[PDB]
Amino acid sequence: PAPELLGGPSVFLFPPKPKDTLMISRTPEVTCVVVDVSHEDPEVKFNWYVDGVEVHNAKTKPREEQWNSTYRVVSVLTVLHQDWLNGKEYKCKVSNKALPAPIEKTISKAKGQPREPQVYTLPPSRDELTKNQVSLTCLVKGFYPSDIAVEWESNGQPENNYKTTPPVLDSDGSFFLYSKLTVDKSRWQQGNVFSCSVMHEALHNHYTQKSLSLS
Amino acid sequence: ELLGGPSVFLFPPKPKDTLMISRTPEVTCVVVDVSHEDPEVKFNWYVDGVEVHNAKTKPREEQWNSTYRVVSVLTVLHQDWLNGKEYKCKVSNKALPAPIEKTISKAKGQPREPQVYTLPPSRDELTKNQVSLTCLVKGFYPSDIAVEWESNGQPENNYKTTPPVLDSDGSFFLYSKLTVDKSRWQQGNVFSCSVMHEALHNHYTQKSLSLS
Ligand SMILES: *[C@@H]1O[C@H](CO)[C@@H](O[C@@H]2O[C@H](CO)[C@@H](O[C@@H]3O[C@H](CO[C@H]4O[C@H](CO)[C@@H](O)[C@H](O)[C@@H]4O[C@@H]4O[C@H](CO)[C@@H](O[C@@H]5O[C@H](CO)[C@H](O)[C@H](O)[C@H]5O)[C@H](O)[C@H]4NC(C)=O)[C@@H](O)[C@H](O[C@H]4O[C@H](CO)[C@@H](O)[C@H](O)[C@@H]4O[C@@H]4O[C@H](CO)[C@@H](O)[C@H](O)[C@H]4NC(C)=O)[C@@H]3O)[C@H](O)[C@H]2NC(C)=O)[C@H](O)[C@H]1NC(C)=O
Ligand SMILES: *[C@@H]1O[C@H](CO)[C@@H](O[C@@H]2O[C@H](CO)[C@@H](O[C@@H]3O[C@H](CO[C@H]4O[C@H](CO)[C@@H](O)[C@H](O)[C@@H]4O[C@@H]4O[C@H](CO)[C@@H](O)[C@H](O)[C@H]4NC(C)=O)[C@@H](O)[C@H](O[C@H]4O[C@H](CO)[C@@H](O)[C@H](O)[C@@H]4O[C@@H]4O[C@H](CO)[C@@H](O)[C@H](O)[C@H]4NC(C)=O)[C@@H]3O)[C@H](O)[C@H]2NC(C)=O)[C@H](O)[C@H]1NC(C)=O
Ligand SMILES: [Cl-]
Repeated sequence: PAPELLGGPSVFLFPPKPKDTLMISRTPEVTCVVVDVSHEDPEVKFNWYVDGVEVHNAKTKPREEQWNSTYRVVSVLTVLHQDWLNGKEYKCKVSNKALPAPIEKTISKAKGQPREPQVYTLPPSRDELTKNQVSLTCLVKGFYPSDIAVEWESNGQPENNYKTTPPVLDSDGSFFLYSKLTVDKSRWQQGNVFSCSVMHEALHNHYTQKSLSLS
Repeated sequence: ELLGGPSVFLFPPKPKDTLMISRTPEVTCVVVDVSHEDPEVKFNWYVDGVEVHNAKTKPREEQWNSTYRVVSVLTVLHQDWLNGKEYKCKVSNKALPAPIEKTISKAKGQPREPQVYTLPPSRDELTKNQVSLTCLVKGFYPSDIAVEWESNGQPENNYKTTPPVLDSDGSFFLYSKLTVDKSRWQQGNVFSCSVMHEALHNHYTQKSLSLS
């Protein structure tokens, strides 16, 4: 059955994916999400502002039934790459009948001097070579803001069998992370060059790439 | 949902404490939003269902927001927690229509032995004043672990360890990074990544790393 929701809906406002802001070929988005919307008063009205000035290009998604008999209602505003990076503030305003006033939320990029990531690749431990799979390692560090993207490639083709860590606040107020790519030991032993690819605003052309292979 | 009354939060012990026998692990039961009007709080502590006493409860402390906070701390037997015994805090108070019960215990699932490998700095980094010594730990379960860096029997200062990340096989890995001055590296001192996990012989293993 439906819960009581005495407080009405609530808003959450997410930023663009870091890759999207950085590659001009891609489409960056802010995403305003309203939850705890009732069946009785399910209309949500959205107003979007950039640095105070209103914009109308938002896309209006259909509402979605959740497991608790409330609606999840989203508006999505595409944005320009330079604006976000320049730190324009993106304000979502939400108006629903079950509230006494509109709820406003804002999101900009983190403030603070951006810092270039230093990218280092590290081969497998001597002790891991007994295993059938090995761990190739990419360390990204001394970067700010935390917004970053990392993938792997070999010989022109993407390698997808990796996991990257969340960024970690280092002790000089920069961030670091480790990505780890698991590959078959043969592909390593054959002499194939794998590559860490890192994307971040402080990097030249938002892109750098370190390679790594048997020696 | 329970609306209008004190609230209860139950905390597990530090992993490092559950593992080493020299240390004393504790389950901590915090009660907040206790009024001055009804400030008396009764703690009942159950193990697997068996009521237990010997929990050391501290006197209530006045909070900035003018509520009271109260804490009861159960000491736990290292073995008990690992064998996975359930721990229960029952909080009674007049303001509460019915008393509040919380339970916690070690995460369920088959324990799995971490592997630990140490990675010297990348050649590229040998340019810098400081450098990164990297300890990769993976294949472990549950996610509760403890990782430290050492040299000459003493803990190293400037290191940071990522949170556990869930690998594709249902195990976790992390990475721990130690920073040092290059000189210490090249004069070829020795550094040690220590790891404490439930599923290692003596809940401990360490691996060294030195210039070569
Ligand atoms: C008046 O003022 C009061 C104080 O200012 C204020 O009290 C606060 O009320 C908050 C709620 O209203 C309460 O918020 C909870 O916070 C939980 C996390 O608390 C820890 O982390 C905080 C920092 O982030 C610390 O400040 C806290 O003190 C606490 O820190 C931990 O403390 C323990 C014990 O002290 C300690 O463990 C012990 O360590 C020692 C070492 O000395 C020993 O080794 C012992 O062995 C060991 O036990 C920890 O080290 C320490 N951790 C630190 C410092 O990091 C948070 O978990 C709660 O969130 C959950 O529940 C809410 C429901 O409210 C959910 O909305 C939320 O999503 C979380 O939900 C849970 O998630 C689980 C995991 O995902 C999930 O499995 C569960 O299903 C789910 N539900 C649960 C568990 O029910 C919550 O936010 C805050 O702690 C209170 N502050 C204090 C100091 O108690 C009060 O509100 C004010 N009142 C008014 C009216 O204004
Ligand atoms: C009924 O049913 C509903 C369906 O489940 C349920 O909805 C859920 O409601 C909760 C709130 O109760 C809401 O939780 C919030 O989640 C935020 C993160 O959401 C992410 O990640 C989760 C999983 O991690 C996803 O499921 C979400 O969908 C969302 O995914 C992102 O979505 C966007 C848009 O699609 C994508 O672009 C992203 O890629 C995608 N991410 C991922 C990983 O997939 C979380 O941030 C919120 O926490 C903050 O507010 C809390 C308030 O409850 C604070 O306690 C908490 O501290 C956080 O505070 C913030 O802290 C920041 C950093 O520390 C600060 O910078 C901020 O200033 C500060 N902000 C605030 C507001 O405090 C929050 O936990 C779920 O998102 C939501 N489910 C969905 C699907 O949206 C209803 O609640 C149910 N209700 C009832 C009554 O039963
Ligand atoms: Cl905790």
